[PDB]
Amino acid sequence: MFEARLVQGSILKKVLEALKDLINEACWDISSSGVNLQSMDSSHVSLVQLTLRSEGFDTYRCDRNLAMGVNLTSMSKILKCAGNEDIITLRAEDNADTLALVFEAPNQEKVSDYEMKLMDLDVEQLGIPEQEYSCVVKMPSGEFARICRDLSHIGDAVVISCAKDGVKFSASGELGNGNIKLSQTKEEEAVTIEMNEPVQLTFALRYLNFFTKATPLSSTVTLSMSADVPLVVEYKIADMGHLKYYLAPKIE
Amino acid sequence: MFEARLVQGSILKKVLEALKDLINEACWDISSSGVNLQSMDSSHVSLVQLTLRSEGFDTYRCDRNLAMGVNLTSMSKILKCAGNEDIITLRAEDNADTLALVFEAPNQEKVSDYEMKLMDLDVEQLGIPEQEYSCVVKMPSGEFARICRDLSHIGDAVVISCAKDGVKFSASGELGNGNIKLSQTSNEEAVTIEMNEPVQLTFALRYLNFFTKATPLSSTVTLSMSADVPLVVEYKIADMGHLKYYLAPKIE
Amino acid sequence: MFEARLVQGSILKKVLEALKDLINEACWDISSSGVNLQSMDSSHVSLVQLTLRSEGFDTYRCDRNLAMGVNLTSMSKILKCAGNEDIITLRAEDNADTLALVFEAPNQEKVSDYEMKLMDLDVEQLGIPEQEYSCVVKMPSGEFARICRDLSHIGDAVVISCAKDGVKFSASGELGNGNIKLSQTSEEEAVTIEMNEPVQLTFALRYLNFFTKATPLSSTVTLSMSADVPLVVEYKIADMGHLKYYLAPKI
Repeated sequence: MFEARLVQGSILKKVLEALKDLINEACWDISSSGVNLQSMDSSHVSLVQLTLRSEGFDTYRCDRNLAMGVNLTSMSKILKCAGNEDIITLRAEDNADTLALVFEAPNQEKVSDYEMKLMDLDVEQLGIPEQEYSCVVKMPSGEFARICRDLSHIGDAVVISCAKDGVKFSASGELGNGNIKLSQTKEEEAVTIEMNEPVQLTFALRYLNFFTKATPLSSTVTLSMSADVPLVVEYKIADMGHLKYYLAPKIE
Repeated sequence: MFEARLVQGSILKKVLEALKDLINEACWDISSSGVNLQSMDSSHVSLVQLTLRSEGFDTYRCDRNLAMGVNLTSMSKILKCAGNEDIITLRAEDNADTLALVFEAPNQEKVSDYEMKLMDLDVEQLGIPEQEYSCVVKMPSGEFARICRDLSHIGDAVVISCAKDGVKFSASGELGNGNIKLSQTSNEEAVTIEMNEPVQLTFALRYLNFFTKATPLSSTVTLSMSADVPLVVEYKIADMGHLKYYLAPKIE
Repeated sequence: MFEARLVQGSILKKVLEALKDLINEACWDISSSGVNLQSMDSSHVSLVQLTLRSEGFDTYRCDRNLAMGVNLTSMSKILKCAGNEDIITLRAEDNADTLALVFEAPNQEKVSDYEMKLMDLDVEQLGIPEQEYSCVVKMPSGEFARICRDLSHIGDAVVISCAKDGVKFSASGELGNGNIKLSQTSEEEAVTIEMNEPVQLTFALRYLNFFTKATPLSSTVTLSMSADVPLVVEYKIADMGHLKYYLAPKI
């Protein structure tokens, strides 16, 4: 028997917008520690990894560990029925085939109350080795979104060169080519770099533009890179957990 | 001869948005009492009933009773050419085959001036057998819109249960099911109920979502229900008249 | 070796929105006087004429006269990557097949830097002479846009009657017909007329609605007309140049 109550419902809405189009089906690993999700996209290229620790919920109770299989598109449709200021409460009986959801308003005259059909999923757990990275760029989520969205019009791949001065996003294609140079810095939204070794890597823009759907979760985004290992795009669900997107660099 | 002058042109624009897609053709009953319209939708399920009393117009003159047949899509297109703050004046001669429209600006340096071709129409006026109703829910137009719009994603029909405490909108379907519980209030935008007998009725959501296009006419909406009789969704065109939608409940 | 630097980048963004759909390909005539463009639309009905004088650029250098052929849709896509407050610098190194563009942000955190492939085009640019016109209507760009956009729902053509009192836009079609009467005024957004002779002319609304994509360049628009000659819709790129659209009246 499971019962997590989250006051910032917006978090839960924003998460499923960032995921519904990248992954159709996924397995929610519920624990006393918190709510986890780990999955690869439809086409087995990018890896998603959600962590919502139990400290971050206003109430939390989890007697048995659940492994709820969910259609993320279906779950997104239900969370559309929640206002952004609503207090969302997840609940699941022990002997269960469904997840309940209860949206309370700010006024609390209104009380929405949904029940979602679950499903069977035999997806396999994956290894996320704890790797230290050469370059670690911290920048604003919106600027990373803007950049990835813009270079899409130029080309199908972005080349992220990274030095000590700043970071450089490049792209080539039919109509021409482009270079977006961002230097280090400042207050709130600032570009900062922890750089062991210089890195240059190529990534499909198609997939980065899926990751940037998480942009509403965080003012900042962190990109972590080393050669011959997957890029980690991390959006911090502040004071609560994270949403990490992993992506394999191209070989060319 | 006919000449109604309405200062709040917006009213007339908002009306035809609420109707153009639900009914293609309709007969405008002009009278000394005011402008009326009564019609069933394309597919003979829902009944629409507009009343704009002559007290509510800033000028009003109607010598003979007219029965002007109108393509509501055509009339909508002309009212798009009116600004929201424009002063709209309807005018028609004796042996009429056309409706005039006159848009005066609030800057007063522009004067649009349209003429709309009318048409022949056969209208069998159903006796709307004015009833007293079991439940009469008054709530905010926007919340009714939100609710109907949301539950569409869950299912094809809404079940409006109504008690003394509040009102409960339910829906079932493929992905799961949902319940939106709205309670009454003490003390602008408030849920209030006049409840003779408890009522539970099912309605197609498809049609309620058509009715909610009238939402711009009024901050509040009133739902009136009794068993085995049609639901009345009433949007008040304040200090002027109303726009009522009738709908047949489903049969269990 | 061309190098124009424009502080109001927005100008350059707004221009290419007003052009990309009307003309696919066009030839940019660069000169010491400034940047010019002259072209007819895809379907050889309307004539476009851009002038950006070199006084209006914050830096300007042009050693040789260039004739850069450009895919305006491609160039539009690059200018989307510029913010509205960005400082846009055009540059071309004459032993060249490409024009570079560099957008710096006002704060200068960021410096985007693009390079666009050019193309070969048959510079078949036959000019039209500086006519004096019967009616010259000056009105707000937004109202002209509104009017053209609205009457489209009524009909496929607008009849611009013009008198001393004001100006009258008419249209007929299936559902009915309409008349928008705008009178003159006695100072920001005002309708004013220089009227030698009275004029009535018909124009395809389809094309005027393409012209009104220039509306973001200017608070006002000027319509110039005489019988049996093309209508000039002029959007002033203030303190800098203009963007003129020419259109043949119906018969």
